[PDB]
Amino acid sequence: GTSNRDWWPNQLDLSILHRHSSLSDPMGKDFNYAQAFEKLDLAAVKRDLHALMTTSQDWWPADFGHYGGLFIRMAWHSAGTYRTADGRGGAGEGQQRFAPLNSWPDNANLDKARRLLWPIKQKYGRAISWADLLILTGNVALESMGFKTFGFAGGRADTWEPEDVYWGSEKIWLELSGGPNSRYSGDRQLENPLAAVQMGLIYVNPEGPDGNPDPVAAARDIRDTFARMAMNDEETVALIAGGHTFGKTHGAGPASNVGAEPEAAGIEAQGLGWKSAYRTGKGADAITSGLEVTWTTTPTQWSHNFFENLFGYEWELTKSPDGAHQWVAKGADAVIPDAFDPSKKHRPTMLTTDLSLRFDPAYEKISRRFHENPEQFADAFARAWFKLTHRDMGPRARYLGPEVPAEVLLWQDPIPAVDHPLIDAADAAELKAKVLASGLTVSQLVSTAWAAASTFRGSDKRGGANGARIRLAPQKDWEANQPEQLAAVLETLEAIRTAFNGAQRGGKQVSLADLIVLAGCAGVEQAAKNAGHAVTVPFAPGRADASQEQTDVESMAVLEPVADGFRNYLKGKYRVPAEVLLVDKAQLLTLSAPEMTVLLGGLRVLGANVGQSRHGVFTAREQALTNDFFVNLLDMGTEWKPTAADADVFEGRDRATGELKWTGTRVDLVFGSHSQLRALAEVYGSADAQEKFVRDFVAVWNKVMNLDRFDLA
Amino acid sequence: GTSNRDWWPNQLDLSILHRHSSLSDPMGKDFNYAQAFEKLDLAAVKRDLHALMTTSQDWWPADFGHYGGLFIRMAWHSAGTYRTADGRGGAGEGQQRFAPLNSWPDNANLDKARRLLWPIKQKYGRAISWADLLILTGNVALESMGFKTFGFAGGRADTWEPEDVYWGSEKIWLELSGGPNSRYSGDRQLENPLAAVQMGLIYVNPEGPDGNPDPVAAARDIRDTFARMAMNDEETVALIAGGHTFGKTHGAGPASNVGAEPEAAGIEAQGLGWKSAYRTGKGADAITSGLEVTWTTTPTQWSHNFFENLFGYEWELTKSPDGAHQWVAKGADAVIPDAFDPSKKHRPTMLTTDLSLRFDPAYEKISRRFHENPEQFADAFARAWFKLTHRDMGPRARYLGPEVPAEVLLWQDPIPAVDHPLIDAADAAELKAKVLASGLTVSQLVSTAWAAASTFRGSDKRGGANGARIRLAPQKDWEANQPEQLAAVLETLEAIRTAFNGAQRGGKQVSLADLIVLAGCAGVEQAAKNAGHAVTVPFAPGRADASQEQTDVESMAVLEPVADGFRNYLKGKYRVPAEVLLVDKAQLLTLSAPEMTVLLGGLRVLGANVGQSRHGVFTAREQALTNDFFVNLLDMGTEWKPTAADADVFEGRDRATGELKWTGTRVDLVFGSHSQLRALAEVYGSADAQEKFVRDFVAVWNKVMNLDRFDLA
Ligand code: HEM
Ligand code: HEM
Ligand SMILES: [Cl-]
Ligand SMILES: [Cl-]
Ligand code: NA
Ligand code: NA
Repeated sequence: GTSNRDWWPNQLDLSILHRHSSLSDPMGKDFNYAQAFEKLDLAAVKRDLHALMTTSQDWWPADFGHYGGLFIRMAWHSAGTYRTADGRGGAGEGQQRFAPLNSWPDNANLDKARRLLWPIKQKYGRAISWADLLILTGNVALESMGFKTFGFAGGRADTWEPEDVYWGSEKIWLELSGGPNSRYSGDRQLENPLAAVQMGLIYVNPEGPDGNPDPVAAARDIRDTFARMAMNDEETVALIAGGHTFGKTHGAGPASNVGAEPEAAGIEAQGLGWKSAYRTGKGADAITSGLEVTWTTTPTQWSHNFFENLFGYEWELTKSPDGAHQWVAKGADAVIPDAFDPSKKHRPTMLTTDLSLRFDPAYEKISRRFHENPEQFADAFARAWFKLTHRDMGPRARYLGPEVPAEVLLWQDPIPAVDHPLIDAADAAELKAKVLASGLTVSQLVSTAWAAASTFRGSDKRGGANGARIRLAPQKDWEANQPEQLAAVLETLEAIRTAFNGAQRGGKQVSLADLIVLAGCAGVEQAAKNAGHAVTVPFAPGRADASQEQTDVESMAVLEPVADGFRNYLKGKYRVPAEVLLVDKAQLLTLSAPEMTVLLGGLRVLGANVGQSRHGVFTAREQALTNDFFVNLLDMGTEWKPTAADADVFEGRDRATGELKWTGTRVDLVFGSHSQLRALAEVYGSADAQEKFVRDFVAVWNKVMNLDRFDLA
Repeated sequence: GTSNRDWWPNQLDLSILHRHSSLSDPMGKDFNYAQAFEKLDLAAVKRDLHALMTTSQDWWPADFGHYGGLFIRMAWHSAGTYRTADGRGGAGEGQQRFAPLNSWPDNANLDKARRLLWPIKQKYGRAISWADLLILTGNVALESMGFKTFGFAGGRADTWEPEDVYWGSEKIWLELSGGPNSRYSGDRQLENPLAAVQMGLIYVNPEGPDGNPDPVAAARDIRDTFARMAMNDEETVALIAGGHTFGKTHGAGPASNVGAEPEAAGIEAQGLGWKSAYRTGKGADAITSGLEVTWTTTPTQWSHNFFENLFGYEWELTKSPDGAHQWVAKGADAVIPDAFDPSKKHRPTMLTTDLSLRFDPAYEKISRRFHENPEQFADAFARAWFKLTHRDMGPRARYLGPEVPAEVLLWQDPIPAVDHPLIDAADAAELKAKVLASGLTVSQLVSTAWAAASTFRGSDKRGGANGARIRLAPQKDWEANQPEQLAAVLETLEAIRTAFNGAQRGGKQVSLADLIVLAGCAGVEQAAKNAGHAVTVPFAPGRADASQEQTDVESMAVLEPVADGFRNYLKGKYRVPAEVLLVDKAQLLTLSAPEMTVLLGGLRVLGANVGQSRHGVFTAREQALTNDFFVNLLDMGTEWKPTAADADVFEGRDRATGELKWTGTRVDLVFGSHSQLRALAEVYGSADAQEKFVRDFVAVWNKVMNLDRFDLA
């Protein structure tokens, strides 16, 4: 069946904006997962999980009689797809059960782990999501084996279809670097937004970089990929040594024995894959990665034996039964247990990437400190495991249940509690009137509130106007935010705020976070008024102001908009067309095609463009909220041509006279070009659409203002 | 960006079931187009369209000063994608403005026609859809040029994204037959469901079959493709000769001059394509098909000149300025006007496919009758033009506005008016009790009402339970409908109906159409009771019984379900796997993936399978409405393997014992295989879901029972 994607493989793809519709969701329109989970008996689930760890199923027998290691791995892979660049991946939507992740080679045999959990999923039904369950099971595994976790939060709602994520351009699973779709260039520079060394891997190659077993050079890939998952050196050592305190790898026989991954398997396989022809195909004969390493003398118990071994022996290169490179301690006694035969013991073994922890000079200092002080190791791994498994969950307001840790961590971008009465509707009207009387313009008001709110991304639920981080480093200095104009606006708003708070009785006060958003509302209302329309923009107070000390400047860097088509802004020259970056930003902001369309056409005529550019400002009444963008864009009396100086800027000229009327960018003109976007623009550019345009603009404006307001959920 | 489609190009694609969500739709959830159109001033629209006909724009100057010909073509292409096999295509959704149809070669320069209509669309806004407007414009073109149309109905709501339609497998535009993805096999057999000879054509190649200028062999393609668009010989001759009474073709220079189609054109083209480097690129120099033919001496006026020319001259083969085959009149004078130069005239010309109307023996008899009796030609073309442009609109109850023809036509599958009081809630309870007391089983009741209602298809809105056509030829004889069992159920129902109607006072009576559906409802109620649930199934009366004379048996044949996964039925072996045909049927029935899932799992346990097959009957309490299908399908204690005798049938055996528990087909097992469908199955197979299952089943049941109920819309 030949498709549009085949005929026009470079057209913009809008279907990413309409995933996760009510059509695909089996739960009713009013189903609220938070409410279901809040009544779950979490202790009873955990008791069932605890029992499961030692209840072996014959179709996938438990190593050492304990599934703990398999489930830690499952839970680390669920969380380990996360990329700080865009917030995509991570455990927060249970995407390991869908394509492509369910069939990545690094997820081999995790289908078995998920199937072992079906009886418990089934028992508790909608009260616990798959997404939550994968992580909870990892925690219970750790607890059952003697490790004290840092806590657990529920609240990850299930999704019902694959997310659209750019995982790379390679067309071959696990393809070595330097091919025609190489994710590397320069001196081993991995392209953004990617966070793994090869297609279908979580982070790095366990044999070493493109299979070269050099622990020193493997360390470089480890450090780079972990950093791209937001983990520093201490957290990376803790997590890798922590995880490899448990279980074993599986490489009993040659990998040519292993059949089709789950999405390619026969229907009879009932969602499982990697069926193996090697001996029994499972248990003692299991093949997963092709490596055959067991790290500790007690694989089903927390210990400090990973570092005891790593430092206590000298290591020699050897090959597994699939020919993969790995390491053995030859001077050692056979002290490591066999997973199925009580009369067999084995020498200690390590992966190339484990030895990275000892032979990279920076990691060795951390590993030594953890070796000498296993209490510090345990605390670091607990904190890192929590961060790993929660990093994409959003503000603490989304955390559910009785085990949420009370310690507030800097990586959570914390927001102080509000301990005072909020402004009411009358107070909000008085504040809007003072904002408008200060002389701040519609353009300034709208640009500032847009700049504060539009940092939100739905992928990990970071960003948004809550916190007033726009006044702090680094957001106050981001080029897109127009640092000098921003500073002038914030100074006037802060004087309004000081006066208003100073006049109050009884504890009432307004945060700068709320006032920045409310001021933006007043600019939209004024713009509507300038066009002859009386509207009220909704506004919900309750944001609080975060301090500079509560704001990790380096972690904020990924939220900088380097492309924001809603402000006609491109920080530099990119390989990806500007219109594709626009749909990418729309997806992160959780907007549908119609909402992206209304919003951008309004922002254009309100003066939200960076630098006061005229590109796309197709109106003679700037700062009035009208549908002028669409009416003028779609006017066939105007002819458009790329400029001689810049092919990404277009001149719109009267077709008869040649007079220059407008200029625009690819972001502006795609609304007149793309067949679906133009059909949208036509709705808003029709003679009967002034009221609809205004109402829909206000609704999406309000939606953007509230994206991070999980305190009102 | 490598996608799931790339890695697993044969996995089942469910996104076709979630197209047309509220996310992609710019209108609000409550927007009702029928109500908007009912308030449009249609007379005012028509006046503006009349004015447009002769308001020539310099960017696409009107031939002969009159756009009429261009617009008739536009309207005929809008309607001309329709295939009777599946009901897909046609004018009813305005799909000509989206990919791929906006860029098919046969739609070249229809982008210009649609852009000429933007000022009018804009003026009237949401009150007239693009889909209605394309057809109305056709009609007005005809009227402006002196032809009285048979009428017009509004009510085609606009859609907002491309429909998923199989248009063929060729990867080259216009590919000639016998390639690696050939749509032809055998003795020129066109594959179902296709209705055109080459990818990107409406019906046939105007030069002749695969470009061979043989009018007799072209006739064969014309007859086959037109039949596959529901037109017989009389209607086909009328439409081709009627249409070619107007306008001209465009082939002024070589086609190498013509650039990118709209979906491939640069952004500055603003949604237009086929920009030509030949001379002015437009008007006198236009290139569209590459042929250069003008049929009549008055191309802007209705006349009888097409058949005068066809028969009045002998024809000689020649070549257009692009090298295409076409025909010129032997020894004729230059009598045909030039489209732009009043001092030029041309000899009469014809397409190969025009000459088919004279050289095919069956067409020649019709064409001669129309030549001798122009009033018969005029009436047949008016009727056929109405059929062409309304064939996919569905029942007459959907037709809006003041120009709807009062004559009821066979092709509309008409349903008699209801002229009598309907049964009320008391009467429905009494009828259900009589149904249940007759001894009809749950299986019989549910299977019969399924068979009656599930013929509906949303593509052209044909089919459904209204009319009671299940009791008529050919539906009563369809293998899927189990003719002998069906007859015995209809006999018992008809006795119940006769007794009930016989006892009424006033004119109250129930239709057999209503009673079939009501009886199905009673079976669902009884099934719920068998499972210990108290359930009332909604029922809406008002269906009427159609007669055999109101039921075209040959046109009904396309509605026969040859694959119906909801009854585990496959009439033969097909190229397409059975799970693909299931999702196809789900689409035609307007079901989302969750509705398809719930519905099939219920039907299985209610005994709706054809032939009482056990395949997928995963319950020990058949005829009880439970979620057993899901709970048993997902039981990992059961292992599935294909049978020796049939690889499309599977045995489910206890994994420990080897005992045979179940058998299933690919339709059954795909719910335990495909990662998205299995996620749905898991919701319904959870311990907390029996109530949700029952409720969701009754909702989708009722949906299916009401699919054709446009009288309640
Ligand atoms: C440089 C980073 C890492 C590399 C290259 C890596 C590599 C691997 C490989 C190749 C396996 C064997 C898979 C099999 O054949 O069955 C495995 C097992 C495992 N890994 Fe990792 N690992 C990494 C980090 C982590 C982290 C961060 C955790 C958790 C905190 C983790 C926990 C585990 C566990 C528990 C197992 C054992 C599986 C079982 O017992 O079935 N690893 N690792
Ligand atoms: C065998 C079926 C048919 C064939 C192969 C066919 C072919 C064509 C072609 C090749 C053109 C020239 C396009 C161009 O270069 O601009 C055209 C024009 C047109 N056809 Fe057809 N046609 C068919 C049936 C129809 C029908 C059913 C109608 C309407 C009832 C229709 C009405 C028109 C009209 C009005 C034009 C003229 C457009 C103008 O003046 O710009 N034809 N046809
Ligand atoms: Cl994601
Ligand atoms: Cl369609
Ligand atoms: Na994410
Ligand atoms: Na259709």
